[PDB]
Amino acid sequence: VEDWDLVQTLGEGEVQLAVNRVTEEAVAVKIVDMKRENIKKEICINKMLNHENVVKFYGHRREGNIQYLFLEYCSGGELFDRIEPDIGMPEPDAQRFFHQLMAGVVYLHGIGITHRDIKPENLLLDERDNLKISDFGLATVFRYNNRERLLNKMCGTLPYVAPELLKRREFHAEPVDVWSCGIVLTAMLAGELPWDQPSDSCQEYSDWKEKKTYLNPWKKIDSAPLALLHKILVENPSARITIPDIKKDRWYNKPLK
Ligand SMILES: NC1=N/C(=C2/CCNC(=O)c3[nH]ccc32)C(=O)N1
Ligand SMILES: O=S([O-])[O-]
Repeated sequence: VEDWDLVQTLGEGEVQLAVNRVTEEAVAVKIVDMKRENIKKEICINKMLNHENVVKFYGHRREGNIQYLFLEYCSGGELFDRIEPDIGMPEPDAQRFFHQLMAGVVYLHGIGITHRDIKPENLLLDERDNLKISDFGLATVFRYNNRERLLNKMCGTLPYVAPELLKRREFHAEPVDVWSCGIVLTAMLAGELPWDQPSDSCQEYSDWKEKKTYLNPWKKIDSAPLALLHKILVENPSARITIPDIKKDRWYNKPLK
């Protein structure tokens, strides 16, 4: 509909797999029922985007109350399903996924877009296992005519969200996306999330700020990637490593099997 057949639910709004009746071409179709401004910004952001680690936008048609965004099908599914609970994945796989995730985030930030909800559910895999960032539903412009604006809206997903965003009335966009990339890396390497939220109220978060790496997420990780996580998961956003410096990090540049 209309041209394409909607053939299977990919991830409920709902994303359908759409197979072109004629050519056999597959794409994903995202269906959003405007009766059931976020969708306007999402299409608007997607039309700016062009990069091999961001999910391709093909166009949209608005057929009534129903928006249909045609988007690159990623047949590998979600990063999330390559993370084995309590285990993670092999370190070389985590590293390559991390490199590609950084290439995508560098790109977004260079065009002044912040994703604001990076997590394994939103990180999709294509046919050759290349990661693509998806879902610009919560994305927003943080730089325009070369002037940065601070963010005020609290959004994202608690386990991934940086602590300043719970504590500051306004904060810089880029360090929040960096932090969430660090939590994704932890999840890859340990197969578990370090805390429910980065709060005062949260025992495991206090444990980390006190450097108790003999405790569980951290003791599964290993000293080179763990040293990088020490630089990303810094509570103060001004002392947190930036992406140019992530690129200089020793594990980041370690050749892996
Ligand atoms: N979170 C999110 N996932 C999206 C898609 C659309 C992009 N391509 C897909 O293959 C897909 N599979 C499962 C979900 C999706 C999407 O657009 N946002
Ligand atoms: O424990 S933190 O300061 O990396």
